[PDB]
Amino acid sequence: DVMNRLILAMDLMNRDDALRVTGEVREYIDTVKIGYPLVLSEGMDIIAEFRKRFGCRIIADFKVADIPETNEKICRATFKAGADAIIVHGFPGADSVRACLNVAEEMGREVFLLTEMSHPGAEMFIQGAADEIARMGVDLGVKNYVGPSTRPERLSRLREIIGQDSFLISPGVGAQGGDPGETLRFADAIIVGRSIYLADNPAAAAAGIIESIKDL
Amino acid sequence: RVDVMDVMNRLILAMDLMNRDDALRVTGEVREYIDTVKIGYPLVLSEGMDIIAEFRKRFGCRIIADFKVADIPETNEKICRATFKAGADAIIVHGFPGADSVRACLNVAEEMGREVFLLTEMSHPGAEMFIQGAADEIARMGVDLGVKNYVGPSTRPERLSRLREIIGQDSFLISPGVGAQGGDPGETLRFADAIIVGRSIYLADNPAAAAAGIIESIKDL
Ligand SMILES: O=C1CCN([C@@H]2O[C@H](COP(=O)(O)O)[C@@H](O)[C@H]2O)C(=O)N1
Ligand SMILES: O=C1CCN([C@@H]2O[C@H](COP(=O)(O)O)[C@@H](O)[C@H]2O)C(=O)N1
Repeated sequence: DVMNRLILAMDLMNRDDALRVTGEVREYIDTVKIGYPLVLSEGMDIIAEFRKRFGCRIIADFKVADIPETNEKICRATFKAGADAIIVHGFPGADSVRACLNVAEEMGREVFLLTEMSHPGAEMFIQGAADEIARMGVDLGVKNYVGPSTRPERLSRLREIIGQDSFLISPGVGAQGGDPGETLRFADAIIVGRSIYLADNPAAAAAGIIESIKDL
Repeated sequence: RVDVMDVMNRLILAMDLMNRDDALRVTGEVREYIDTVKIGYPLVLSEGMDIIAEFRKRFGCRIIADFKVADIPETNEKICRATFKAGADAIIVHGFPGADSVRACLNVAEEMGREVFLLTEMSHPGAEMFIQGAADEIARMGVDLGVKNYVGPSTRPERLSRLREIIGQDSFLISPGVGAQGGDPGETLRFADAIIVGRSIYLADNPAAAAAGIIESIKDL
């Protein structure tokens, strides 16, 4: 359940800068996506400090993409550190995804499957496998997916493959060129980074996104 | 080649033990046999990125951060910069996300005077689903991008042979999957400049013995 269907992609690599901008929009968002830029620079503990400070949900955007054995250790360390869910790459195959799924089940946490990416290079290899990956996710029982806001038509095919009962979130809104509303037509929530945290006033920017989405 | 950074004994230790003391102890025990250590997320996420500078100072070993960077260009650059800032000598990047994603890593590597290793084909079974079908092209893309260091699968020597003929004799190839995953040090080293070995060594009763034994079976070839 994402407040305002808006998730913040906190990719500032500065703890102060990060905590500060995440406080300037906490009233608008209650779900934060934390990735390696911040975790590698400030440590895995930044996750508990984010929870303690903002009492927000944490999605670790780690794009796990290793062999099953290692994917298990990465997920375990990520959940131990307190992440509510972790985003996993599907291109490595079914056994690699099933590894994070097992650890998510064992620790009562969630796995989000990244099927298609939002950037241009994504066309070379990812795009053509996107559907088979989303399908693999269905066979595996994955209920949470991540799809490209930059390609509304693709984001739409993804939603018809995963079904209406699946939770779908989508990055690539704003900076990369995606439109909130058009994205929210198929996705449950949008992920927005630079458009908020690189803004003179993140509080406003965020608000502005919600104001053009209340009409939804 | 010779215009590349070699690895002592063609053996790279994959240190994936998840706690500082055991990692430091096991690595110290085999330090005599290797001079390149591959540190991944299992260790870094449990003990912090400072662990990279500590291994580097303590052992005088070169560090390869096996982070498999696989994000968009903008984020890949921040990940590589943080990794190099942490002191790593190289970083392993996935190729499946495309050329623009690899170039972002390469820009920061050459900017900071570090290396990038491109992961073309993976070594687990699931790697046959979508990565194997794109591997030759990912390798071709890396050669075109200027990539000189690659990572290929020990578990599939015929596939590793194809990689080597795609990247040529001057490129540097390292390969995982030897031991716990079933790969043999011999066949692999016919194509790869060096093997990456984790569990066969760090979970052995006696790590030093395990490492010396491998280096021996390699010695004759
Ligand atoms: O397909 C993907 C992979 C995940 N992401 C992640 O979503 C976030 C987007 O931030 P921006 O809104 O500034 O583009 C960023 O953390 C990025 O790494 C993608 O943008 N696209
Ligand atoms: O294709 C790949 C990706 C990198 N790796 C990495 O190589 C290391 C192998 O350790 P083992 O030797 O115990 O299998 C481990 O850290 C693993 O994550 C692969 O094994 N295969």
